Amino acid sequence: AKLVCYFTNWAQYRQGEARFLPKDLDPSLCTHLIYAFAGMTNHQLSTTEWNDETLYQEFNGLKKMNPKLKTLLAIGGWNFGTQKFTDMVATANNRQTFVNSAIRFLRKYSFDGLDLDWEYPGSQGSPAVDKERFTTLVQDLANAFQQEAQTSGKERLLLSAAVPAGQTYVDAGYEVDKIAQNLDFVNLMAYDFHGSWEKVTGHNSPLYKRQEESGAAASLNVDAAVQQWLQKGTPASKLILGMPTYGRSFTLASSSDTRVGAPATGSGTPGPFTKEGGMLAYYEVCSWKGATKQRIQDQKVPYIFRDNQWVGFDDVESFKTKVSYLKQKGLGGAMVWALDLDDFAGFSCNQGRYPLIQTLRQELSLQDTFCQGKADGLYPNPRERSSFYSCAAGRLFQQSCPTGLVFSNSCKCCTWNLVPRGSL
Repeated sequence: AKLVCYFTNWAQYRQGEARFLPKDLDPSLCTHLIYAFAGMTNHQLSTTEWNDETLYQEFNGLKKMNPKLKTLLAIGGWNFGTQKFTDMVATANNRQTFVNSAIRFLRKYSFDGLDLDWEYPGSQGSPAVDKERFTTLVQDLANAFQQEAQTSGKERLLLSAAVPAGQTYVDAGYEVDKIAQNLDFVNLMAYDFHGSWEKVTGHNSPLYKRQEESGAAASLNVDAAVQQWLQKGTPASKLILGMPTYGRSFTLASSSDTRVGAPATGSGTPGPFTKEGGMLAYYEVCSWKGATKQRIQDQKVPYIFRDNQWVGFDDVESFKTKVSYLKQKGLGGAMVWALDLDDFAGFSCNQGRYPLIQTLRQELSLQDTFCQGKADGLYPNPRERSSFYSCAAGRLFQQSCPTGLVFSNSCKCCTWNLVPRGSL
């Protein structure tokens, strides 16, 4: 299982106890750490913060304490917008300039791969052609990453992508089946489903639909987003379920109507640290005094309200529920946005350091010719213990075992690993 955690390079600017600094990084907490963000200049990869180069060394320096730990560098995000992606992907030459710069940059700074965070191909200013050109970008990077690994001798650079949960964005920019074959893993942004852009209270990251929802709204939830990415061609083993360590906040029309779906007049009051109306870090919500917390029964996530302020957020219970679901669906693990929004310093929630992300950590720990002319049956994955190959009429399929089970040829099944006999 993977635990993919995002680092943000502007969290160093928050005040007081919310300030996230190099010491706050825990190299043992996640399996993959991703640096948000890099930007782009003249179609080449570039820093976005005056001290990025210093931060890169601290960041990848984490691998000396944990050398299982892999690191990636993310490009794009909210602030980046789209136009630079659009200009880079348009011509095969511009794409080339980027891909080469990318490889140079990542080796130069000790990153193990690249995470694409374009928001989004085919949306906002991005033209319809950017959908297929994004496929081409992903292909090119996968190509050039593969050849660098032969030539250089070292391990191939990883390639991942952070992908939207909304069908409108997915349809407009993502050829799912294609890109999924090239991406090492797929970071599903299963949050921002509801927020203060809408006129009524809604949860940021609900697990299931509410009984009363219909139309498009019925798919604005984690389960529908997961099935969407599965049905459209993503292997479960590559689908990483994003979790948010922030909630989204509303100002209610009336303090007497606090239901999910209650009229809201706009964003909730900015948090003392994040200072962005409409959202709150977990550390800003977890210890609200004199508030009333409730759980949404159908959606398995909590909300909290106090006077005219209402916030939907994720807690320890909901992260556990989401990991159960995740494993029940055979997903490749969990992704989290973001490290600096969890109570990383244990100063607020009285739950220790990283209570949300630790919850994920704990709960996560509980060819094309090969199958011919084989008979129908199961075969092991020579490169992997918890995966296997099924042959069906000459055709190969790759499946994974349930979490905490291994493939044994003796039962042609996934089962328990062999038991020790009073060993060291």
